[PDB]
Amino acid sequence: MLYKELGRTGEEIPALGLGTWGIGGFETPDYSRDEEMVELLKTAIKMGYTHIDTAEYYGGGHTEELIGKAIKDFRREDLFIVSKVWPTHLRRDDLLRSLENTLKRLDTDYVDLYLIHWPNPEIPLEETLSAMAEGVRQGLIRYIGVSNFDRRLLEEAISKSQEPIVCDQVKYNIEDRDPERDGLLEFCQKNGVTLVAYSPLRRTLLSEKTKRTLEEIAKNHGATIYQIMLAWLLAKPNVVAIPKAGRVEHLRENLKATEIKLSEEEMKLLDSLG
Ligand SMILES: NC(=O)c1ccc[n+]([C@@H]2O[C@H](COP(=O)([O-])OP(=O)(O)OC[C@H]3O[C@@H](n4cnc5c(N)ncnc54)[C@H](OP(=O)(O)O)[C@@H]3O)[C@@H](O)[C@H]2O)c1
Ligand SMILES: [Cl-]
Ligand SMILES: [Cl-]
Repeated sequence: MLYKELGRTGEEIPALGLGTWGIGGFETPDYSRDEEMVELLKTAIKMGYTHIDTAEYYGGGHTEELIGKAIKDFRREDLFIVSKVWPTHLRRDDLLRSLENTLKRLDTDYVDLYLIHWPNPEIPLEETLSAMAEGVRQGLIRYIGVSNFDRRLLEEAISKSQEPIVCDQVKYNIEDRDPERDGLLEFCQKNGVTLVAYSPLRRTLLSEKTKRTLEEIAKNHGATIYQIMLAWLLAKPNVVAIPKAGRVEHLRENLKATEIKLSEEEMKLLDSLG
């Protein structure tokens, strides 16, 4: 498991997180596979996936309840648990209520990282960030960040926040280059913000031409095209990745990707696919 520093915190986190979207349902709760999902989370954690990415929205809250059971087999302080507040809850009272309920479902006293899940232009960012700072001051949150914020909105959040914005969680993979084109990655790299890439395998939806290039590189490394997609992200300063892995084979495979060393020419070829 590769580690990288979170923001400028002097703290290192696993550079692969465990994405939990789908676990225990999608937009609504799914109870039908609870024991199997808890077992999957424990296995991921024991394998070294101690960075866990979830949200109050996941499974209508049930994802957090499944995570809450799974973590009971481990030392809370060994885990880096990330949760997120949905855009309808960014006013002060709703945000603190959401946080508290997230802590009840996770059955834990704090989250390591709390994110604005999506921006809501109707709710002033200063109100939202002050509410989050109240959570930090009460010991409910160790660090705060944002998600789905473009560069300009990240700059605005940094200007309105009493607490450091340690990360921005955005879609980034071998075909989705919005963070590059926006200056967001470069901004993060120069300002001590960790860019957390979600859908880093693009949910396995690639084109034929990307495929041809990934296949040559994977062959040379004895790897799958998905391992190369992850190695590519992880080779970039300030980039951490949150793949969803719902099976043990994928959890093992994705962990091995943290050992791939791409050459400079490989990086250049891969950069050029977008
Ligand atoms: N901030 C946000 O708004 C936001 C938005 C979307 C997602 N996220 C977070 O980021 C996570 C990742 O996003 P994502 O699930 O959309 O995309 P992803 O991780 O790129 O795609 C997951 C898909 O790839 C498969 N997979 C994983 N490892 C694989 C491997 N080695 N080979 C082949 N397939 C593999 C999974 O299959 P199996 O499950 O069958 O292994 C699953 O179908 C989410 O769980 C969530 O925590 C955040
Ligand atoms: Cl939305
Ligand atoms: Cl994974």
